[PDB]
Amino acid sequence: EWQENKSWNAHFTEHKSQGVVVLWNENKQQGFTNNLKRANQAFLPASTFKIPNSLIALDLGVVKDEHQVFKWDGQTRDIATWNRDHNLITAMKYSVVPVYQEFARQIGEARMSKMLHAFDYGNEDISGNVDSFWLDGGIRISATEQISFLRKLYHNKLHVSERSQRIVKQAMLTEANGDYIIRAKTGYSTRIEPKIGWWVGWVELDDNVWFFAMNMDMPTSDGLGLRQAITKEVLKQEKIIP
Ligand SMILES: O=C(O)c1cccc(-c2ccccn2)c1
Repeated sequence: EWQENKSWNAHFTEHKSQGVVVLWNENKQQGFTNNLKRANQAFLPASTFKIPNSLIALDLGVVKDEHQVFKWDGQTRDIATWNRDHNLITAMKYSVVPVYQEFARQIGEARMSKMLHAFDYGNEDISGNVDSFWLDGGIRISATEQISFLRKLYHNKLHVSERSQRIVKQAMLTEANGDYIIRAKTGYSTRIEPKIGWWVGWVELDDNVWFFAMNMDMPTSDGLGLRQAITKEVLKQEKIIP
């Protein structure tokens, strides 16, 4: 069952913004959100798509393992951290689009389409260019649909090998301390309106797991830090993390 708490809207409006946070308590099988409608509205996944893309690349052998080096192609781009060699871990960490565009080209349209259907991922629609459809093509996914997909990944239930799923969860590692572990991926969609930022993932505790998926209006890049900051403030308010 689902509960809506409209008072949580203050986390976004206090920053002159609008968005949705969706939380899922795995032990209790209960969900919570500030806005049930927006929780089910589908947006471009943008760099959150690097989760399924990594899985497919690993399972087909396009990527050998998390140490394989993807050499910079020598084209200077405006994100300094993209102008260097990467492996799967650093490509995830710095959301290196051109590395994942090469993954998608080697995966190919037919295998990509099949695998997203097998994952039940969003609207499963890869219309557009095979190396950019998650940025400006036809694929869409909602916050609740992100949760459904992430829960399968957590439980090793996606239709790829256990190894592929373990490696991607390693690459999602974002934060860890004595109190919790966060595995997550950010996203920033700008090529189609409305411009939004994403943060999706989960929080591991000693005896429970809380899945989360959030998106928020993002008219400029100045607010990107709000994706993680707001989410962690909700988690702290609900006493999930200290
Ligand atoms: O948060 C994001 O989704 C995002 C979007 C665009 C660029 C970068 C970035 C900046 C510095 C180093 C690496 N990547 C991150």
